Order: sequence, then C-alpha cells, then structure tokens
Amino acid sequence: VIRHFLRDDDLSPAEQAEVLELAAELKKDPVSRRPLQGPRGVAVIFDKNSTRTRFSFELGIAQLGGHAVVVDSGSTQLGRDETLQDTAKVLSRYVDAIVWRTFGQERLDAMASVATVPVINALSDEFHPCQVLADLQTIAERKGALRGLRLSYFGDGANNMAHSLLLGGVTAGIHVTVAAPEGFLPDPSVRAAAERRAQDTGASVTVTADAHAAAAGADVLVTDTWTSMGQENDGLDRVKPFRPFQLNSRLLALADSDAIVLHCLPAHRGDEITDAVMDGPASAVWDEAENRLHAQKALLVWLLERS
Amino acid sequence: VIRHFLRDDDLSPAEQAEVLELAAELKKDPVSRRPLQGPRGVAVIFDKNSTRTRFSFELGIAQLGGHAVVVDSGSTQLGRDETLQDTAKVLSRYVDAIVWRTFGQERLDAMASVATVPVINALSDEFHPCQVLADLQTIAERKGALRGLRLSYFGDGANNMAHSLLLGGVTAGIHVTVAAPEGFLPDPSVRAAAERRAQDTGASVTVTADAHAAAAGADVLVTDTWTSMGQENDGLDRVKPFRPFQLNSRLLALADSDAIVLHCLPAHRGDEITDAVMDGPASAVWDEAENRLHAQKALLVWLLERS
Amino acid sequence: VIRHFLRDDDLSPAEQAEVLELAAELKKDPVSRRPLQGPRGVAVIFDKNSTRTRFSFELGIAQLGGHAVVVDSGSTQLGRDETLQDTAKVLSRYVDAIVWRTFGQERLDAMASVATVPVINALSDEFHPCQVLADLQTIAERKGALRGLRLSYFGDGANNMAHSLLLGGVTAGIHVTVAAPEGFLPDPSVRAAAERRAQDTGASVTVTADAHAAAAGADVLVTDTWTSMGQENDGLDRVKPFRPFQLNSRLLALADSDAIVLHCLPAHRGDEITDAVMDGPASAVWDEAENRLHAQKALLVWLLERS
Ligand SMILES: CCC[C@H](N)C(=O)O
Ligand SMILES: CCC[C@H](N)C(=O)O
Ligand SMILES: CCC[C@H](N)C(=O)O
Repeated sequence: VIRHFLRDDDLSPAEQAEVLELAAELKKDPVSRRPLQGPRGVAVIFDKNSTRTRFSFELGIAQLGGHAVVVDSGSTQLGRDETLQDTAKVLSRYVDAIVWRTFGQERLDAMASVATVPVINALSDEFHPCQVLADLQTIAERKGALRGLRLSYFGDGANNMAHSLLLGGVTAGIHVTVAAPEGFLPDPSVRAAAERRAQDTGASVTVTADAHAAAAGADVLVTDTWTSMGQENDGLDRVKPFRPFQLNSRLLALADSDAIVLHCLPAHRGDEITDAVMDGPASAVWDEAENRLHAQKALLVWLLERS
Repeated sequence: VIRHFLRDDDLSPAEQAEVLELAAELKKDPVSRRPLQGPRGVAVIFDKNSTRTRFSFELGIAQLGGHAVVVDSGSTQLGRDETLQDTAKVLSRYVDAIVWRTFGQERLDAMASVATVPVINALSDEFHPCQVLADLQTIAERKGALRGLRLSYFGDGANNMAHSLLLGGVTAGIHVTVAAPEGFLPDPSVRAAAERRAQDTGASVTVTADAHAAAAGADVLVTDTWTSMGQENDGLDRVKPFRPFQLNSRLLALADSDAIVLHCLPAHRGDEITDAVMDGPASAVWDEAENRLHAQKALLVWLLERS
Repeated sequence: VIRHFLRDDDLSPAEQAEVLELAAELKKDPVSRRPLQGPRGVAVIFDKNSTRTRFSFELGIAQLGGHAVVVDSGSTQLGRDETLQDTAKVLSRYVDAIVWRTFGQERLDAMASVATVPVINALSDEFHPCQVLADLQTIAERKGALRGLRLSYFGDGANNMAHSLLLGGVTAGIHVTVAAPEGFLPDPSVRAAAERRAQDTGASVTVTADAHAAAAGADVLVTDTWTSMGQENDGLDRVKPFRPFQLNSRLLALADSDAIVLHCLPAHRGDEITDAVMDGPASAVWDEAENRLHAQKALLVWLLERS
C-alpha cells in the first residue's frame, strides 16, 4: 500500500526511471507542481548536521505548495524517549510525509512500520538514497542513457554512499565498482542485494582494492569523506588506508576522456579529493548538489501520488 | 481590548463553547479561514522539548494563511538577558500573536503585561490550556454534549495537565475528579478557582487519593507522564507513589462501558498507561493529538478577531 | 554584476535613497512587492544570537513571496568545517540571496567572492548595515529629510554600530559624531572611507571623547551595548570607561528639543541607556525595531532586481 523510500532498491528499475525523468522535468519547471497545496505539511527531522539536505528539502517542500516543519530530533520529545512508533503515528496526523536524517537504519524501519505516510531516508548510517537519485540525474543530463556506464567509487567502501551507489547504481543498469581498502568494504548483505538487483538490470558489482584498475576506463569517478558523521570517535586510523584511493589528477587521467567526477559533499579538500580535480573541467559537483532539490521533489511527487 | 490565553479560565463558559464549535468547523474545512494571510507572522518560542506543540502550531498558523517564526529562546537575545518586556514590545512589532512554551507562569504574565498582541500559553509549569481544548474537542466529537460528563484524571495531580483539566473541564460543565497520591494534589488556589468556575456551570471538582473510586462510572479517563519536563532532577522517586494510579485494563473495566481514554502524550508505556489501554478500543489518544491542530487554529481565529 | 550588501557604503547615496524610498512605500503596502514569489529561497544563517534580525528577515522574505531557510550555522556542515567558498557555491544553487550574521568581515568577503547571488550582512564584527537602514528610515519618517541632520553615537566607538552609523550616516548627508573613550575609536580605514563619502554628500565626520559636546544640539542620539557579541573575553573592563557616555536624561537635555533617541537593541538598561530615556518621549526604539522588517524587504527587492 504506502510507498516508503528508505534505501535505493525500494524503487524498481522502472520506478527509479520514472523518478529521474520527473526530476529532469521539475528542474525545467520548478514551481508548477503543487501536490502539497494547502499548505499540507512534511516533517524534516535531523539527528546529524546538514547543509545540502536541509536546504534542498525545506525549499523543495515549499516549492510543492507545502510546509516543511524542520526540527532537530533532540529538541523534539524523541530527546525525552517517546518511542519511534508513537512519534510516527502522531506525525501521521499532522504531515503527509516524514523525512529523517538519522543514525541506524533500524530507526527508519521502526517509523516506517507504523507510519501512515511515506517515510524518506534523508541519510542513515547505512544508506543515503536521495543523494544517489541526484547523482544519477546529474550523470543522465551529462551523458544521456545510464544503462551500461561504468562508475567507480573510491575510499570508505563501508559507508552510506558506497552502499547507495551500489544499490541505486545497479538499479540504473550501471556497472558499479567500489575501490576500498580492507577494513572498509561494503556490507555483505548490501553487496548481496546489489548483486540480486544487478541480475535484473544487466549491471554488475565489482569490489577491488586497486584504485588504478577501478579508475581505468571509468565513465564516472565518485568519492566521499574518509570520516563520516558517527565515525569520529571510532578509534580507527582514517587517513593511512585511504591515501591510495585519493581522487587526484593521476587517477582521473586513467578514466575515459569524457569522465565526470562526483562527490556528495562536504569535501575535505586535500584528502579524498584534490582542488585541481574538484574545481576542474570534469567536476560536476555543483550541478550534483543542485539536483538534490530537483530529485527529492520528484521523489516526493511520486511517493505522494502512490500513498 | 486584547484577549490573552495563558490559562483555561481566561475563556468564559460561553467563550470556550465558541472556540470548540469553531474547532469542529475547521476540522471539517481546514483552509477556509485565512485571517493571517499576507503572511502575517506569529512567534512560536520554545524553552522546552516538543513534538505535538511544535508541529500543530507551526502548520496550523500556515493553514491560517500566516507564517510561524519558530525559535528556541536560547538562541534569541533572551539568551543574553534581554528582558521579557523588551522582547514582548519588539515582537508586537513583527507578529500578530506570541505563542510561548515556558517554565513559570510569571514569565507569560510579564510578556502579557506589555504585549499589544495575544500571548498564548503553549505549556508552562502550571497550565497546558491548549491541550485541554484539544481534549474537549475530542470528547465532544465522540460523546456530543460536554455538560454533565464525568472526567477523571490520574497520576501527578499537581502538574500542568491536572490544573488545566480542572479549569477547562469545569468551564465546559464537566464533573472533574483528580485522583492522586497525597503528595501530588492540585494547587489549592487552582482548585479554589475551579470550584468557583464550577458554580457557574453546574460542574463539580473532586480530589481523591482512591483511583478505584475515581474510575467508577467515569465517562473519560485521562493520565499523563509521572515525570514532567522540569521534574527530571527534583530527586523524587516518581514511580512508586503513582503505581496505584496506573491506567490499566482493570481500572478501565470500572469505568462506564462507553468511557474513552486520553493521554496528552508523550506516554511512558508501562508506567502511567499500559500498551493494552493505550492501544485499545477506548483510546482516543491519536485523535486527541490531531485535534491540537484544529483546536489551536480555532483559538487563533477567535483571539485575533478580538484583539 | 550582482550587488552585495556587506557594508553601508556598498550603496552610493543615490542608491541608498532609492532603498529608503522603497522602505517607506513597503511600510505602507507590505505585500505589494513579490519578487521572491514561487517561492524562491533565501538563506538566513546565524553564528550569533538574534531576536530582531531573525524575525524581521524570516517574515520579510515570506512577505516578498519567498521562503527563508533559517539555520544556526553550527547545525550545518560549517559546523564540520566545509569551506565558506564551497558553502556559498552550493547555497547559490538553491537560494536567490544569502543573508548571514557572522564574526569577522573577511568571512562575508569569502562567501561574496564566489557567490552568484547577493550576500547581505545581517551583522558582523565590523558592520551592521541593515540596522542603519532601519535607523535612517525611522529618522526620515520623524524628521523628513536626512541631509544635514546631526547624529551622535555614544559609547564603544569601535563596534559594528559605530562603523555603520559613520558610513550609512554620511551616505545620507548626515553630520555624524562618534563620542567614545580614546581606546575605543572607529577603525581608521572606516573613518577614512566615511570622510571620503562625506565630501560627496556635504556631511562630516567628528570623533570626540566629549559626550556633552556630542549631545549639545543633536537631532539624533544613538547608543549600543558596551560589550558586543564576541567581546566578552577581551580582558577589558567594559563598564568603567563608558560611564561618562551613558545616554541619560542629562545628556538628552543638551540635544535639540526635537531630538530622537535610537538604540539597535538589545539594551542593557541602566548601563548604556537609562529607563527614563529609553521609555521616554524622545525614544524611537520600538519603531526602529519594526523598521528592520520594512527596510530589509526594500533592500532585498532592490538587490534582487540588480542581480
Ligand atoms: C553527506 C554526508 C555523507 C557522509 N558519508 C556522512 O555520513 O557523513
Ligand atoms: C505535554 C507534556 C505535559 C507534561 N506534564 C510536561 O509538562 O512535561
Ligand atoms: C545588535 C547587536 C549590536 C552589538 N554591537 C553586538 O554586536 O552585540
């Protein structure tokens, strides 16, 4: 019955494609779709920091005719231990969708399990699915057909972006490669889900510790922070392992000539990515960030007309 | 000139009836009254946690045509000791009403003493009058006439809910009973005010330490947390005295067969209310929370046309 | 191309009069200009506490038909060290202007250097130009023309208000005097720029340690806090030096008989300004606060049609 979006494969390949096509339509006509007219509300809850997600969601919602109630969960009664399920049943009386940036996926599942409106993952510890929709809209407007392109991700292969690039990348027909060192590879379960979905789309999943091989011939190079939110006090050395995986000019010179570079941001310039690459001719980082707005609006128009 | 809503008896019986009738009408047509179109502003200021108050005011104001400016007081100049009177005088220059969730009642009185727009209590240590209007709206849509109903509240009978249920209840013509251990009875001057208001409406006020007597034949049964915001560090055991006052199936079984159960939320499941009661057939808990939206809109409309 | 408002002299004198003429028209017809209709977004970012700037900007954007995204910067990725240039380039994809209350002026220069939308100083350690636009509107509406009035500022002559009164005063043709102890004097390059602007408008700049001589004959007396945000820990006694500079009944008695008193707020009553003055017949303080709303809206309309 009600459609949620907690992870990238919650959209079938055909569904993802309808979303991305609508994304491109909304980018060209931003304020003419008003499913939340009223204004109907949408909850937008943050447990972690945000710039791109906060702005793109709040504005998108307003552009759909609705009203984002944007909160830090700590100042809600979640900070005083109201259960996630009571919260979600309450929010279901006020809003038409619940967008949440959180820690463990289990938290999203708890709310999704009783909510009577779409729950949307605005970033968890294990996935960042709205980002990869914006990533894919950006690749599509630059390259055309998504099916059969090669995309390589570099760095922490166990974080939310690695995971979502895998699931959303194969959902789109894309051969995805994760280049990561050995403490830091995708979760087996996510890798299994990606392989499962790739079978239906013609895609493939490669996981390697050879950055040079991952880069070579690639159509899209992607990276992300070596230390994500939640990982600060994990005690690991998060510099030494990742140095070989830095997205720099040696690396990019191995890719296909028309290759593009993505980074979800915020970037720690000099670490995972260098200035010359980020501010170079291949970077699509600013268009990528912008698409957060157009992609999430499409997602929401699509989820709402199905719920 | 100027009507504030700082505690429940700030409305007369006839006025409360006007507000509740309008609450009913706005539930039916939520966007048909737009007295704040423009948008005009309303200030919504939080010194404490919230989910239901935050969402229902922010959205209810937007559906009245207006725009809520929602802030934690700690990031305003209130956090650098600007006085409450200066703050109120300045806010009366931007917004058409000031909604404030705070501690001592005296702080609301300080703002209401100089403000030139309605000040509205969105919870204080002593009263929670917007909650009780939602309660009454939910009672009325389930049972019809309010006059003559029998309501009992259980638990911490010294808290804002107990005071507000006593005052809003008897204003509605409802026989109110507060059932609580000896060390947590209503403030006697609140209780006296309630007895005075009861003489006008045919209501009554009862304070009891016997839960079973309070449940017997009750039409509505209400409870709330046993540790309110601001009580966390009073050092008292706030489980043991309250156990006999728990709202569970055996207590509920004593009530009228058509009795309903209310809880303002957030609930501590297994303490003041059991899963079995809260999720049972008698529970009006979620309609109650929805009715915050409607009741506060009605309240806003009424106050604005009188100020 | 694109006009920023980082400091008062960013407007030439003809441009400032355009903005203030607009302010007065918008005070009379507040929803008559909708350039942000859509809604288009505007970033409103806080590094420091705020009441007046928060409410005036948020509501004023809404009244121009747009949507303000209001954030404390600690919650954004600025809190996790994303560079200002990256933040600005990203915001430029989402919003139509960036309003920022911050610390060093160089942070605003950093953003404005790469931003493709107008950056607007909602207060920095150096300037507070939007406040002075509201100050000028409130003088104009009480005294008529601005050219050739006498304005005196008292207290910390090196703070952001001293600098804006200097630059925005002379730009309006106002003879500006700063009365401050000798260790608290306007930054030399701000005084120079003010002297240079005064030559084009026929105004003048005076700086003195003599509070009595500064009050004698003044049309406008202005003060501000002795310890601004950010100065709490400089090690200075910030009471003893400024006592001779207190805006009290004695000093007001020296002014022109039709003099007005202004104070940006928040006020530490009993320090820089007394109750008798603040609350007496010369005080234009509440109207001054309200005019933040009208003056910022005009500035936004004006900047947007030129960017
Ligand atoms: C947009 C932030 C993504 C990053 N992997 C994190 O969780 O911090
Ligand atoms: C709505 C919360 C009510 C509770 N008595 C409290 O003040 O915390
Ligand atoms: C509006 C505040 C003005 C003061 N100079 C400060 O910087 O704190």
